[PDB]
Amino acid sequence: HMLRPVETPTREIKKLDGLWAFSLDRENCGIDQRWWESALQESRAIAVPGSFNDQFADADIRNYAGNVWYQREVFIPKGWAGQRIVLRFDAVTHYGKVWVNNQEVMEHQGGYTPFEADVTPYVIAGKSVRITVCVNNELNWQTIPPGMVITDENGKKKQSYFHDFFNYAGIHRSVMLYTTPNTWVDDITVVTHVAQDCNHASVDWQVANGDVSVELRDADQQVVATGQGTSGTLQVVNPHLWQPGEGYLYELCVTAKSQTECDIYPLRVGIRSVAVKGEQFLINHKPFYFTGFGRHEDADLRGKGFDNVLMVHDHALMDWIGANSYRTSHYPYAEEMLDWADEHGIVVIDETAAVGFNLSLGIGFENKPKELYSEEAVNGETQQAHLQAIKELIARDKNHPSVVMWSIANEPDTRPQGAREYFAPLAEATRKLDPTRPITCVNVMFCDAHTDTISDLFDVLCLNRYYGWYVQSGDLETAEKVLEKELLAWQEKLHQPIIITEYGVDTLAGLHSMYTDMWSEEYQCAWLDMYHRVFDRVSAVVGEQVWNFADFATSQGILRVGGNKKGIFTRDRKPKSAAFLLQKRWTGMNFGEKPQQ
Amino acid sequence: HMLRPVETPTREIKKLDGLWAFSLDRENCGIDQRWWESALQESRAIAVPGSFNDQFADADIRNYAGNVWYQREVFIPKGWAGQRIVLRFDAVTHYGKVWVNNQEVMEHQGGYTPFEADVTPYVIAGKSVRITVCVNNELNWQTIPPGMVITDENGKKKQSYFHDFFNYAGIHRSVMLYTTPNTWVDDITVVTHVAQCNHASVDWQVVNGDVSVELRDADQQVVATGQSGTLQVVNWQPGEGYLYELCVTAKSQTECDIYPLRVGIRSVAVKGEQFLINHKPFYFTGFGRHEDADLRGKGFDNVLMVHDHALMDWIGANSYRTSHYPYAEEMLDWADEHGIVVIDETAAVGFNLSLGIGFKPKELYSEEAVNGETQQAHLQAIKELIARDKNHPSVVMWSIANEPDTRPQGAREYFAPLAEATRKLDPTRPITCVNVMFCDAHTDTISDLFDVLCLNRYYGWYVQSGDLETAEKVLEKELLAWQEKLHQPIIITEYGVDTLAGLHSMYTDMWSEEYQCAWLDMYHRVFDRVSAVVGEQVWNFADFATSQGILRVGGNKKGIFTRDRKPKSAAFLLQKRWTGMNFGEKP
Ligand SMILES: CCCCCC[C@@H]1NC[C@@H](O)[C@H](O)[C@H]1C(=O)O
Ligand SMILES: CCCCCC[C@@H]1NC[C@@H](O)[C@H](O)[C@H]1C(=O)O
Repeated sequence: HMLRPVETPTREIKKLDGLWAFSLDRENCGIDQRWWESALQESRAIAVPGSFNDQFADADIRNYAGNVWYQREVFIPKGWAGQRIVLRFDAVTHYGKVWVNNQEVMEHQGGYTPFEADVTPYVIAGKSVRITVCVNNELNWQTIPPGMVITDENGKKKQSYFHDFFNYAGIHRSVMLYTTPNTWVDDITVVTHVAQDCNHASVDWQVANGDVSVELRDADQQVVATGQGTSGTLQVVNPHLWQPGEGYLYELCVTAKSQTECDIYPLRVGIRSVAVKGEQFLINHKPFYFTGFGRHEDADLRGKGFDNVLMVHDHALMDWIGANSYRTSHYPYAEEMLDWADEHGIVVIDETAAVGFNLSLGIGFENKPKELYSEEAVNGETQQAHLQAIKELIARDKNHPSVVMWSIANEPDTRPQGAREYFAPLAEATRKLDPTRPITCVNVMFCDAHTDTISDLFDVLCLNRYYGWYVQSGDLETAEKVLEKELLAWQEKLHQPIIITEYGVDTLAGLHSMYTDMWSEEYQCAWLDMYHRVFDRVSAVVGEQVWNFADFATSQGILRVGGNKKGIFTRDRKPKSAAFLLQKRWTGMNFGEKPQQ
Repeated sequence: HMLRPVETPTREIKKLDGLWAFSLDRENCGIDQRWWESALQESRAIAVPGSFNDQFADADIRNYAGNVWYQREVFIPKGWAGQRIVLRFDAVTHYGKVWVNNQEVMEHQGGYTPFEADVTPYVIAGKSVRITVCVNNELNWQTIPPGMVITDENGKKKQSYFHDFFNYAGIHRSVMLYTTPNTWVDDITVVTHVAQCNHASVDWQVVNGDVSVELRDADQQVVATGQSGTLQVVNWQPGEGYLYELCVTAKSQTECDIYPLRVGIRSVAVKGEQFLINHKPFYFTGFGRHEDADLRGKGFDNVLMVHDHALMDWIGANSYRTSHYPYAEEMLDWADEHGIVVIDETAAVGFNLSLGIGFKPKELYSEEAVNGETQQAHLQAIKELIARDKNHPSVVMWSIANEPDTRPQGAREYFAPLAEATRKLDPTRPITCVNVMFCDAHTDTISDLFDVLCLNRYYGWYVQSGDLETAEKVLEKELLAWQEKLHQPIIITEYGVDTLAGLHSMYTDMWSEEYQCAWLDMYHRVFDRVSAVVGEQVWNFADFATSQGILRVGGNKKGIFTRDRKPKSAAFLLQKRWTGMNFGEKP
């Protein structure tokens, strides 16, 4: 049971603020020598939140595999003698184990979701405790995402993985201590139903030794509904709906009264209905059309570290270009992202970190498990770890009205028997963990309409298609034919709504061509344009998401010229020519509505 | 009187949690309608700290001149009923006025220094107060740095100024709320002396409480102790940078307050052709810098500081100049705490009307331009810099201004009071004023009111363009001319050439990486031949944003690094020189 921290009977002191002591451990003696005991040797200042790889311009820190130590002292605020205090890590990429002054208090696997522990017994209010963090950036076959650690003859660990983006690690987001009353709200769940768009209710179901009443206050803070019951309610309402263009928010505030002290938790709600009918995706009983991007949490110097200016600027760009939706590509994003999405009515495809369950999308000319689904590779523990990743993503983003669909994985290889054996239970478990949202699994190119094995276990079909790029390279005529043929094949086979969640081409900013050859800005424009002409001719396609909003870092190889260049913007957010192409189509269309051509 | 908040009896909650409501005021009715009354509407989220220009990819926000509105609520923590609580803005670039629920708690002019006010009478602990800030980015002749606003025919403002870097504005740094005990230290002053194995550290810990001071070590084990005033003997170097800690106890019987403040034991002084740190002949190596970065403008960011310091350490720089304004206080904590030599400078740039582009007041020193009010604001800006960076050991010299025009009559009236007054505002640090190329040896009027004079020279770039043999001859002859003409130590605070990353040439044509390399090598060979100059700082460390014009290809491109911090070929050239010399000792 987890909620995002906020105010009044609750209060934060964040240690996000500032520089920590940081150290490597090339021989992994930190645990043996109990480094959490003393203040570190060999410590250098590092900034949190932020990846550790790019911060020191050193290829050895950058390419490190192992454990790293983050440590900082802090003064525990003194008006906190009688309240309950928690230590919350909003993300520690891959694995983290924390000591609060010689006392292990938490441990976590999963680099993208928050994890907290009550630390009341282990701290002296009014004085300073020392926080030590042990961070592991290693991936094996039971981590979400999977990878393999390669140890050379000399014990240097080098991490290989099967996804594009670079394996940035560290404390990527918020680290804070926050206090709730000893009687406190611990979890909230809100569900919205709507009929003729002027007439429904907000079911609730709450959970910590406190009798609870909930007021549903206005944007004007005018109250229009009231309930009581730990097992919640159905507050019935005639309302203004949370819509894609505007995203209205009521405020449902839950009051947890114990007979002495009280706690109250403010939770914003968007009144909207999501469903799939035939080949139509409907938000509030109207067929929506998705436009926008796959994104990444990547940026210069800070890696995957959260940054407010970046969020403000990237939403300004996305707003300008006319995007209405995005997918949290290949891991759960910072919650600040989803909060922004709620206030602005941005439609979001929420996705777990389950990427790389595929051993066919390689560079060439170089020792893998020859069976993807097996005891050596993706096995039962992997499945359990995956289900737990689904449970953490859902427990954190269930109430967000902007999250409109759950993505279980991205681009697994579905051809082997055992893909369906691995995925079907996860598809079912996910539906039972949130029956109010449709479910998806993003589908790779070579698992075509004929060969794919699991897409009928999901509500929406999300395709990643690169005809004319990785195959039929340079050939816009042939690729157009292939793309039309496979889209009609998919619509014939499943009669589900189709979103093209990935389509894009590597483009060097400033490379121009009078031909329309690959890597050129002219080719990025003509290729996106040919895709758009096809989408507009297939009734089932309800959504387009250009593969990347910006250029991002990847591991080194012959396929990646300083990373992935499929961005519409450069890594410093400057637009390639295709940006204006996109802006013309996406602002020239009626909002949320499929282009009539 | 100023110092940075810390936490043992005092406590901060920073409102730097960035997202504030933000709005323009294009018809300038915000003050009239008292927008601080209600929450701003027609408001959009903005990140604090950070400049407001570049955050929104909007050219109308970017080039705006006027007032902008920043607003955020905060819940004042309830364990704060009896202490004194202050609202601290570490910097609001150019002008700021704060309302804490209607009570206009402050004002500040001067965009690079902090300003704080006690807000206890106007705050109820346990609930949220509404914070409204009005920041103005406009410049006149009475501002630091100076500028002129011209209004076109339709009431549209265009802000013109005379310094290179772009006029970024907004809440550039920390906004923190911090609570002290009701008898509290308000200021600290420390001075260190050292002889040629032993010496003393004066203090003056201006507070309502008796004073006791502990000098704890890095072990925080005691080495001297006192009880306003001291002078203590003992029994901080560039490569290493040690720091002791004096802890101040303001002892009262009603309540107690304590302040921890770091100190560096080192001595700086000049004569002959030598600048000596702890009685040792220094050589400055390093950079002119800027607080500039993508999307955030001049906004402070910790990752940027960690990365840029990794870069300067790798390349072999031991020093930098806080070019054209006072930097982040955290900059100087890093420099003290890492032993970086810092030439500290105020925001006195653009006092010159002579090298703009081609294609205005007709005398610079007069009431129309540089007037008496300008004298006041300049003196006050010098004094705010002095009050905030007085205790920092890394500061090794103070820069009163950068690149004024000294040729018009009257420069010496404006300047003499500021040099006398500033020397009188700290005799423990030497003073300089950076002078432009065209005020050469024969022409310059004021180089003798300062302890060291710092030259910005660009021969072979703006003059003798491409002519590197001829430029060599000029640089050598006027360098020797300066050495004979004042026999002061000389630091070269600026030398660099615009270099487009990826432009390469089999000739050595301007704007090319080969040209930057060849030009820097020729300059370096030139200095190796003048006993007098004790400091080299390549002009800019990274490419930075400027206002638009035919001289600036998407900004200034003189950086050794690009704006995304990638090295040009010259970066390695510099590394070879600065790694190949013995530390602090020039060939
Ligand atoms: C032949 C199949 C090619 C799949 C390649 C498409 C990949 N999908 C996942 C994304 O994270 C990658 O960046 C994308 C790519 O490589 O740019
Ligand atoms: C004839 C030109 C005289 C030198 C003027 C050179 C200028 N000095 C001041 C710095 O702020 C500028 O960045 C520098 C430049 O080039 O960008």
